[PDB]
Amino acid sequence: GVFNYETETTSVIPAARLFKAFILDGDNLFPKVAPQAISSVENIEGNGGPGTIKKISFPEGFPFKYVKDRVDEVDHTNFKYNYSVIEGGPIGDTLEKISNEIKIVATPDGGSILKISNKYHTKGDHEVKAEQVKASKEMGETLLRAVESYLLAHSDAYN
Ligand SMILES: C[N+](C)(CCCS(=O)(=O)[O-])Cc1ccccc1
Repeated sequence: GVFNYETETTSVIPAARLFKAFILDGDNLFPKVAPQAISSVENIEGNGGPGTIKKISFPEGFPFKYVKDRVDEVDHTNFKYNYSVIEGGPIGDTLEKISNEIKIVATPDGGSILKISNKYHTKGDHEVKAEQVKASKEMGETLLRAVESYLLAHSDAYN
């Protein structure tokens, strides 16, 4: 079955710019700005739309070695990005896939809000733990903060 988790966070960066950097240039930025969270991102197949497979490797000493993520949808208008964890890490005989949905909304102050949905699909019913969910949210925040800091510091980047 499916376990559904939703979380929200804010950014000081406008939605369009953040979407261009944090979502659309993730393969490039994550290992550059957050090397202690993501060691590399390899494009396995595809040119960046639905079905594109990427292999995300974690640094030495992390709980997991790598995950394979697949792009599900990319909406450039409404800054929505759906992707699934499809192999590696938590995926195996207890968890088939994690489907994720990220939407970035502009706020009046010039910042943005990110709305994050994570659906865990389980082999029958292997209870997804609060600690797996925390770890996921934390890694996303670490990633978001490293990118945010790079965009604050490099005003020419992603205009
Ligand atoms: C995984 N991201 C979409 C970041 C998600 C963080 S969050 O859960 O705080 O929204 C980026 C990503 C990068 C490369 C490939 C596929 C996805």
